[PDB]
Amino acid sequence: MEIVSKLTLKTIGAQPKPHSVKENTALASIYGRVRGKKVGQSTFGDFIKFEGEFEGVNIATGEVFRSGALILPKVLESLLAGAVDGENTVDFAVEIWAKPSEKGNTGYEYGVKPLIEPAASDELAALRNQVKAAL
Amino acid sequence: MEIVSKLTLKTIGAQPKPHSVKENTALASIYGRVRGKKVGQSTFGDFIKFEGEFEGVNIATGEVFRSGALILPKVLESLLAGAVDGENTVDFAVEIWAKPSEKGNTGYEYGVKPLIEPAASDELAALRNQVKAAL
Amino acid sequence: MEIVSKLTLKTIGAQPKPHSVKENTALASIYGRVRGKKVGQSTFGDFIKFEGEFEGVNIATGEVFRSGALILPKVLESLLAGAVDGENTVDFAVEIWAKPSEKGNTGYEYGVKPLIEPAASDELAALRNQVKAAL
Amino acid sequence: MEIVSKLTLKTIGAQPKPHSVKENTALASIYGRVRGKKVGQSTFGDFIKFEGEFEGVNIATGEVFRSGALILPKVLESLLAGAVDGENTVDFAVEIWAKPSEKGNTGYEYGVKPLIEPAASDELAALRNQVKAAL
Amino acid sequence: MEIVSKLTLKTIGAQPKPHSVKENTALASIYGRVRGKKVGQSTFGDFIKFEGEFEGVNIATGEVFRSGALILPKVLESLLAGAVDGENTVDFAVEIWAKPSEKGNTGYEYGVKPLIEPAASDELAALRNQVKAAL
Amino acid sequence: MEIVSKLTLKTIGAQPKPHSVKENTALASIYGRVRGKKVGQSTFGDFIKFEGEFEGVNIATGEVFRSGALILPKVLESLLAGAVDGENTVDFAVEIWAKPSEKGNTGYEYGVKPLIEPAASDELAALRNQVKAAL
DNA sequence: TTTTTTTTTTTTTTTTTTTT
DNA sequence: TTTTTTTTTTTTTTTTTTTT
Repeated sequence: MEIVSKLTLKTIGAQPKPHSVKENTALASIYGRVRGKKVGQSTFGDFIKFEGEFEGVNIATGEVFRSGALILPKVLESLLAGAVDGENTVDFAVEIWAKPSEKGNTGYEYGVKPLIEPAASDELAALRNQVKAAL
Repeated sequence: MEIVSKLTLKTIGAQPKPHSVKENTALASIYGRVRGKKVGQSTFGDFIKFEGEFEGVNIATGEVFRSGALILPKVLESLLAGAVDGENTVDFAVEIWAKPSEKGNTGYEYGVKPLIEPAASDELAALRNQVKAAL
Repeated sequence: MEIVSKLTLKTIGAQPKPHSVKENTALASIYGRVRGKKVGQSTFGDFIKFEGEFEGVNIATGEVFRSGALILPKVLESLLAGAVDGENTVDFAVEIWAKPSEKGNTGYEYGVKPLIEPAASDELAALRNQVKAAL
Repeated sequence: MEIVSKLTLKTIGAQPKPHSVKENTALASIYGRVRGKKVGQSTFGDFIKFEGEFEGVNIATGEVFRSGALILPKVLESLLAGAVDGENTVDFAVEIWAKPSEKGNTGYEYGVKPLIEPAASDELAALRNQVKAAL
Repeated sequence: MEIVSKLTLKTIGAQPKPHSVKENTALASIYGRVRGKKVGQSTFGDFIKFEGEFEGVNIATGEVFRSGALILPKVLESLLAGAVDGENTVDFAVEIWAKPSEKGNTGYEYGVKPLIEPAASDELAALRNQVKAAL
Repeated sequence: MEIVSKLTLKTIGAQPKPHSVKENTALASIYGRVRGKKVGQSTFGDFIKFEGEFEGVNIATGEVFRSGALILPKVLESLLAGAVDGENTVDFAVEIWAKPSEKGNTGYEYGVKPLIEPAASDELAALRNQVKAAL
């Protein structure tokens, strides 16, 4: 266990080196509870920093990390931020992947595979049932 | 055993020389009991000095030190201070590391790997259990 | 020998695959004589196409190509175009390299190592002589 | 010989890696003629880009480079810019060094050792003569 | 054996000359029994003088001294004085070192390496046991 | 010759290491012309920075430096500043020494031996003549 | 023939790159 | 006496048809 001021793919040694992803690969698993959010500015745009209890795991090393702060990429950030608003404490758990990206300045794009089944409306459930009926 | 007025990475000869860390490395192991804290001012900001029984160990020399005073870096200081308040006596034990830090005035950043398992809520334990279930 | 309508790094199989250059590497050697130039438009901007006698050589295969048309990258294009104007026939010979490029959409940047010694003024020759004098 | 769009310590592979200079070391030798200057803006401030004939030499590899553009560090930039103004063509030649710099974000500071003897007033020449007289 | 009115680093010829310590060095070994203490005033502050049986040994000469009075530096003085109170007779034994001290008016700082194992609480013993368990 | 932004004993490698001067020793020779002065603030007090043409020479290496800025110790600073006021250009030349200093935080004190004979009143000249008469 | 000299809190960190 | 800062970047390449 390593205590970190802020939990990032770089802190937990999961950020790939540029032009290094030849196949889809998992990097980290991040789970925790979120109490609040704050918006900050950087050279590359605005970002959200989360407050709560967070644990992190690298998969090429098995190292386990823990923090009270979390900065995620923009996609996971958008999803979680849409999932949190106000005084409610939000539980989350996700596995972060890396995929090759031609026409990318880094050569990879991040993927998101959640580990908690998310909420789906009864209507799309009906659609899945209809699909599973014919064939 | 060497008795020191105050226990620091510099006292126990663990402070790296600037621009000297090429790979992650452990410097010291510090354990003790804390009775109180005091806040002091310096050129570079405020700092906390701890009172109690403290023992220290360098890893490149095996030298063992002991003191009744302790000054830590800011991160460990914040964690321990949040862990101590009032008349209670707090036991602690940590291993201090050094990591390279590009864009740093010293070239390194300190790491914290505790040796006593810290307290985690039942909720995050449930999250870890859920993660360990699928795969 | 393979006759090609237009000589390009893609025609002679020298264009690297995106996110594939880990170290500096030579791709092709191109030499020929230039009689004229024409300017054309594409999605990514304007380009110059050269007319004359051109031969090309891949270095990972030894394959030899020959054409009467030549399209080069923008840097080599600028140099050669500045070297050609009017009815004069211009001889040229260059070796094309590939270098890693972080923050690049392809991961590499092209290099130019000429094989004919280019023209340098007597003044810079004097400067080189002065440099070679002290030490 | 390698032709480069702009000549920099990074282009000619002379820029040291952060936290790598343990002793004073020469990196490059740059000589050329300057015809004009242009001022540009970046994240870290304004910079001057020079136009003319420039040749460069790395000392750990012997590689020789040549360009028509030149961007230098701020100190050499200030000196040369003060040395150039208007339509005059300015000859210059300098050897660039690297020195350790505690309290530096990179760990090194650049040095300048010119290879052409610069201009000194007759008064300071008189001073040097007086110094060389007593002892 | 040399009998001295008061035992000091100066009496036993162990006090370093200013600006003379280039590396850590042992100066003296002092052991004895303490019966009482007295507080005295000087230009540089107050000091404690001890009464009992004291023997001293220089390490660069092997000379052996003995006295019934003892004046120590402030750190050893504080430790021993905290170790003595009342009619009890206190046994002690310590080795005195010298360490370089930049920003010091003498260039050195004294070190204390006791030769009798001191008293440590069962709690810190438990901590040392826990530390010695994981790795 | 090395061009430096500011000329100091540290820039020209003349500053002694603490607790290193065992005998009087010359470090540097500094001569130049002064056009103006500016007052700046630091942690340790205010200081004067000089503008003009300055050359410097280390004596343990023979290295020669040159700058347009100069910061001196407090004594030389006071003397020169008293020697400069207004639009006049002031010529100066001095040899800087180092002397042991017991009760000093560095172990040395700087000395000043000018190389240009300074101005003495006719009265003190008369005194020297009277002294040289009797014996 | 004497009490004299020794010590100081220092440094260490920063959001960055990923997508189109 | 000590300090009195210094450096980082300052982009690249992609295509530019071909056959029936």
